Amino acid sequence: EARRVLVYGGRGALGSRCVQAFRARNWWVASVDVVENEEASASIIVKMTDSFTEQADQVTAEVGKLLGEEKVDAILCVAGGWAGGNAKSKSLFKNCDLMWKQSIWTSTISSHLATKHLKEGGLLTLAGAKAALDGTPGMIGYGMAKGAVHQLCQSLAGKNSGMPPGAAAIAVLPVTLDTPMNRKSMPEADFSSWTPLEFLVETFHDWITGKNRPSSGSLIQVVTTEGRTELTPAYF
Amino acid sequence: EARRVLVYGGRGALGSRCVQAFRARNWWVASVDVVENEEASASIIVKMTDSFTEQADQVTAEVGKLLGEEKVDAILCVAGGWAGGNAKSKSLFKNCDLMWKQSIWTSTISSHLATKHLKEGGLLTLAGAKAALDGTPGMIGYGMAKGAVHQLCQSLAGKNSGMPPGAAAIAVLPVTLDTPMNRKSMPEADFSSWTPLEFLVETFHDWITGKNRPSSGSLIQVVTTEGRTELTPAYF
Ligand SMILES: NC(=O)c1ccc[n+]([C@@H]2O[C@H](COP(=O)([O-])OP(=O)(O)OC[C@H]3O[C@@H](n4cnc5c(N)ncnc54)[C@H](O)[C@@H]3O)[C@@H](O)[C@H]2O)c1
Ligand SMILES: NC(=O)c1ccc[n+]([C@@H]2O[C@H](COP(=O)([O-])OP(=O)(O)OC[C@H]3O[C@@H](n4cnc5c(N)ncnc54)[C@H](O)[C@@H]3O)[C@@H](O)[C@H]2O)c1
Repeated sequence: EARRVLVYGGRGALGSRCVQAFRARNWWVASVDVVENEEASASIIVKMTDSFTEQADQVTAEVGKLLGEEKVDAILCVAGGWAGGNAKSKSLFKNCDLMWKQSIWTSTISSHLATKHLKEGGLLTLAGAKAALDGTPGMIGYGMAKGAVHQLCQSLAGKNSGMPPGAAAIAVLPVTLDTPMNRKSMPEADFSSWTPLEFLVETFHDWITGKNRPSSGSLIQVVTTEGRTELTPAYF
Repeated sequence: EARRVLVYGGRGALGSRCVQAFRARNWWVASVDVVENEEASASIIVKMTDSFTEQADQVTAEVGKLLGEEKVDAILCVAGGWAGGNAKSKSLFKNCDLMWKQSIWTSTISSHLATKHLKEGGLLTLAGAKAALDGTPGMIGYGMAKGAVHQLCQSLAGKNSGMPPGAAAIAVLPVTLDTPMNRKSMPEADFSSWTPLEFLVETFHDWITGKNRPSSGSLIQVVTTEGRTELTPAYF
């Protein structure tokens, strides 16, 4: 069963496709991002601040007054983006900071809103990266950000983490998504190895409506070889 | 060979024992912390800021003008501390923020100063936690902070990460250290399972002076059962 989904990163490439797709099925969808999703049922704009508790408390408070005593079926934390760099690079502190606001702050706020507003049996999805299961020398801030999302996935499947009875926390782990910005960025890239966003919107639909939902704490790899996308469990 | 060690967290429980101990051997020791270590050969005070690039750039710049074209034998990032909490807790955003400034920001700055100022063959130590190799439900910010240090350890052992030829990046992974603050905190705890700080100061001495140094990217567990401390490799 579904009807109430919260998308954290509602105005990103993947996030707006999810907001379009569940709104198409007439579901109540709220968007959480730094810009309004006028297409969502409700947007929450995240405050641009260097303080994490300020950003955190403003979203937790905005979401609490929007939902009151109403639980949602899913929270999809699709928030993220990318930046490279090895430890010697001059863009290292800039890029690390982007990566952590984008992946660590959003995943952490999403995990607190799920213990408060997820339904029993509800779903929470986190965004990982397959590359971060091994070291990432040329993506230090990215690899670190994403490894912390994988370890957090495990904590939330642990006993007494805050999570509702029956609720699952799954970490999705792509390699590269198909996005217009990626296509003009890696113009010689073999787009056939890029995952369509639509496949993940279908996967998210199924996991929400009970069909083939992974176990809590699962790390799912999303790999597309020659236009076909497989799903492969990974262990922390 | 040793003579120049940089201790990041020079004024913490472990860090000041390291600064005392190598200064005892007449080594040049610099301290990096939020308070001066008048006992160190040189202290750098870290700026209290919510901006990471500001804190980062002020330490990188202070250390660069203190060393000029001089490399150091080791960088010991012992910076850290602890706070608990599951995802539903009201102290969650407070504690996550502490954990990330303390473990993620310091480990990340230390990894950039090592690519710039570590000698070929030099050592870099990072502080992990054994608990963060599995999920940590009642220590969400801690487990995440420490998992990112373990993944960063792996990236730095990867090819072309910035790290000097022959240099190693090892992640030390305790359970509980023996500290006066821990003893009055867990007064019924069996202190016999707590690692003496002195054992790690001896271990750090050996790894710096070539004796039994682990391979780069290694995760070492530090476990003390009944006053005896063993060292056990772990794999990411
Ligand atoms: N090639 C890839 O796109 C690729 C590769 C590996 C992993 N993934 C991961 O999949 C996820 C989605 O991919 P995507 O292409 O849609 O990324 P995206 O950049 O297109 O969408 C991310 C959206 O989330 C928002 N998000 C970032 N900070 C936020 C904040 N502080 N508050 C609220 N929302 C915030 C951003 O503003 C952005 O609109 C990301 O986590 C990404 O890291 C993608
Ligand atoms: N029970 C334990 O003490 C225990 C358990 C598990 C892991 N470890 C880990 O071992 C390491 C050392 O243990 P400890 O007892 O000496 O911790 P500690 O608190 O006694 O010492 C940490 C010092 O590093 C500093 N550090 C934190 N933020 C800093 C910053 N922004 N700039 C510069 N330095 C900063 C702190 O000010 C503090 O003085 C820590 O990383 C800790 O997480 C310890």
